[PDB]
Amino acid sequence: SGFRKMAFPSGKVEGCMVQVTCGTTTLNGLWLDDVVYCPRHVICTSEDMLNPNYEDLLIRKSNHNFLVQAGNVQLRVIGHSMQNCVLKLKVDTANPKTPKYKFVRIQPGQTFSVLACYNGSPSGVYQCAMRPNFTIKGSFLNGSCGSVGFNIDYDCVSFCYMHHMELPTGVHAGTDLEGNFYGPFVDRQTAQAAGTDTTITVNVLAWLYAAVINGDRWFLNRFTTTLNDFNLVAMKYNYEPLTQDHVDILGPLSAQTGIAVLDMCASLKELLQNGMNGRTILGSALLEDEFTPFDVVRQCSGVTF
Amino acid sequence: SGFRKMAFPSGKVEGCMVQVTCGTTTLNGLWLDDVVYCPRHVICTSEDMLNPNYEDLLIRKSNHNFLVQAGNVQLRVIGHSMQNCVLKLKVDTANPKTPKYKFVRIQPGQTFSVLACYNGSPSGVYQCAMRPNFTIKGSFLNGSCGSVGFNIDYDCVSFCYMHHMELPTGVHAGTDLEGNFYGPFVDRQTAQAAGTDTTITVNVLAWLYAAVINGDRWFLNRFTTTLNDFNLVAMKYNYEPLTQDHVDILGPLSAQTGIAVLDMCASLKELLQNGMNGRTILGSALLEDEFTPFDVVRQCSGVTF
Ligand SMILES: O=C1C[C@@H](C(=O)N(c2ccc(-c3c[nH]c(=O)[nH]c3=O)cc2)c2cccc(Cl)c2)c2ccccc21
Ligand SMILES: O=C1C[C@@H](C(=O)N(c2ccc(-c3c[nH]c(=O)[nH]c3=O)cc2)c2cccc(Cl)c2)c2ccccc21
Ligand code: NA
Ligand code: NA
Ligand code: NA
Ligand code: NA
Repeated sequence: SGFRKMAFPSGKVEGCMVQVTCGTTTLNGLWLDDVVYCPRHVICTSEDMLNPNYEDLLIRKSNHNFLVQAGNVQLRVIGHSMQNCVLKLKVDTANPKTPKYKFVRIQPGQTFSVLACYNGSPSGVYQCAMRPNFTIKGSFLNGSCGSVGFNIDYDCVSFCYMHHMELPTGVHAGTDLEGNFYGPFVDRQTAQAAGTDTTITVNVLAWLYAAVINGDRWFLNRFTTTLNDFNLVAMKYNYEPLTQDHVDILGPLSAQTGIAVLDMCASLKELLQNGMNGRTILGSALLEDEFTPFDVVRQCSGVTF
Repeated sequence: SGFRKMAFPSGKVEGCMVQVTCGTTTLNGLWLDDVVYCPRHVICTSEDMLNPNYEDLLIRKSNHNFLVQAGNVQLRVIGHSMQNCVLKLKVDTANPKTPKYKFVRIQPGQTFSVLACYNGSPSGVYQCAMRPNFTIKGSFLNGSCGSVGFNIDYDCVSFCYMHHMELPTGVHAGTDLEGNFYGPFVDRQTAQAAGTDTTITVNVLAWLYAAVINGDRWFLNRFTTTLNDFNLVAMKYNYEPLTQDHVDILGPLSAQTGIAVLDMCASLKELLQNGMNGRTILGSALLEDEFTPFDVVRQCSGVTF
């Protein structure tokens, strides 16, 4: 029993983290096989960040300008190329600690673990969701750039996120491992609008199911609803509209608890309309949306890597 | 910016986890140097758990009854001894992945990371506090026994917790690495009272400081208080009494924010008495007490391992 925001074990990623420097500040990179991946703004001075011409800035750099260090082991850079907002630095040594891995572009509302690093060294790990508006609410300081987000399935690390930037609003923006931003963002020091965000309905429901499994049952009521009715309420409270695809994804949890999805929706409806009246659920006084249906089953059934 | 419940990177501990079996069920052990540490109830059948005579049960076991496996690598057990509620299994091979490490008995109100494991394999990592009543609110299923709690400072893993038991109330109890329970608990399947618990005042204050650093400032008021006045309120709301030692520990955060400790106490007083009026702090609608003053500085200054 119990329910926590659990991250994946970070070891396999820890063995891939390096430091990359290219004339000024140091950031993190990710060493897989014989390639180091890092944010392209490693080549920028503080002044460059205002309006970088990355192509021009990169042209001034050579292989030998990239200093890459894995712990105290210097790596030798033998090629470099820019791909969207990332640099790929070819090194002469394959990382011996490379895990089985894939690059994945995740969907909004999905979750992942972040290994926050500074100077190529791991500081901490936490679980994040990709917000509907393609920001993440992380914990990042200057120099965390290049830290990655990931999931692990069986032996395989699916990298989905590289950290680039804190927006002026204090939320975080980054790319997939091919250097494509999530969301409308660009890598420069400008004010940039994030979408209006919404609450991830399917995740809140998953977390209500987790609560029931864990014995928190006070919010279960005698009402039901329809997808249409529920979605009126979802609209009013800035929740994502629920679809049959979401209902299908919730099937396992519905089966485990014996509580029909639309019955749980009616519980959620009542919580949205009446609040929690100073009660808690799973140690929270708000409706939590950073756990997927997969996350709940993973944790409530003890799957390992 | 941002503030998350951040765990330590788990890699150094992942390399120490093994599976231990001794006639029935498998649990986890911790392999350091040439010793494997695990819960002593690895020697118990389900029936034994009701009222185990551990000394008698252990006498029936020999070195060769302990099957220890590190991934797919069998270890050979060449001695065993019981120490309080743990077994120490001497193996013929020193773990090559042993980190610099210490065993520590932590204080109530301190925090640590838990590497939840099953069958000697890591499932996930999260941050926990030791409650004032010496329970932890974890996330554990059957077979998680032997999972450990730890802190990392520079290169050194301080093991402070080994998981033993879920109480009938759904909170968790365990030992230090010398096998001494935290709290009044014993390793048998009985109803056992935990103390009345309290909120960790010094941690709530630390987290209020974290909020200010992160820009959440609405709860700062024009009042101050005294330690004596504040402690009347602390009493009423089942908070730990604040001492000058706690004030001293909060000094750095007070200096960083320019907010005197007793001024922050007066903010806390007002929150306790009036609630949050449907607002949030650092994404929480309650007063959070699982971050130490050290935790806040660690995260807000980006210290690595
Ligand atoms: O989460 C983060 C990351 C970081 C952040 O956001 N950006 C950032 C700020 C400064 C530099 C920098 C460049 N060159 C130097 O020689 N010295 C520097 O210091 C690089 C990136 C940044 C700013 C705008 C655009 C982009 Cl793509 C990155 C940062 C700074 C403060 C707090 C949090 C964070
Ligand atoms: O967090 C936990 C750990 C676990 C839990 O609490 N206890 C536990 C339950 C069963 C066994 C067991 C022994 N021998 C077998 O052959 N098969 C078994 O299955 C061992 C320990 C336990 C119970 C009482 C006292 C002690 Cl010291 C340990 C457990 C079970 C269910 C849910 C959570 C947890
Ligand atoms: Na960039
Ligand atoms: Na997020
Ligand atoms: Na035990
Ligand atoms: Na706890």
